[PDB]
Amino acid sequence: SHMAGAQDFVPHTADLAELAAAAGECRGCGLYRDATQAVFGAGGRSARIMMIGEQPGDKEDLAGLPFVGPAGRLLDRALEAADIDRDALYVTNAVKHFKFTRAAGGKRRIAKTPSRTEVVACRPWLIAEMTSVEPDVVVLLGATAAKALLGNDFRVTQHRGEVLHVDDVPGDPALVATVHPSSLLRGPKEERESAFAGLVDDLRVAADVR
Ligand SMILES: O=c1cc[nH]c(=O)[nH]1
Ligand code: SF4
Repeated sequence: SHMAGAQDFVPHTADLAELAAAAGECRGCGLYRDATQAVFGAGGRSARIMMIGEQPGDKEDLAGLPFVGPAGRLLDRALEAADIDRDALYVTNAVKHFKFTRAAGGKRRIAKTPSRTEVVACRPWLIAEMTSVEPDVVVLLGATAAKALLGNDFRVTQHRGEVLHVDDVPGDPALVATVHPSSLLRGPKEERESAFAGLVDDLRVAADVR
């Protein structure tokens, strides 16, 4: 069967503060139990560009805000190269509770890919955030966020660098699917620098869309 997920837990408000506090009470999937807190979005409803990642990392889970670690610094590098003010954005994630595993002698917490069940469970919060902010443009950072709004069969590589519209997205924002900043953290340097430049292209396009 198709799950209710977080729908039981989303209060009937468009206020981003009330939603974030309510999200700390969510039991829409299993991820609230081990995590410290919900990591809701950052920014205000006046934003015209919304950005969506995959899930919190270790430091996100401690801070309670998205993109505060290494991936967030690289994101800030990309936004600066695209002439975008981070505080003019609404930045969030498809999944709001840190999914992780502990380990014998490892890093304290190691992030684990959310399952599609968890992504669909958490999606009502994303819908609430888009209803709250009414973005004109939505940047989808990486495969998980893209599939969160475009469906489980969406392939980012098939649509890189296109401005899309979908039928189920509230307010009918333009959509730009692109690379996740964490992807620029490892790999061959050449590929990483060209990918960073491509991210910058997708951001400049997004900041230009009307
Ligand atoms: O906030 C964050 C941090 C790491 N990876 C994501 O997708 N979002
Ligand atoms: S992850 Fe999303 S759905 Fe699962 S419990 Fe936390 S908020 Fe609710």
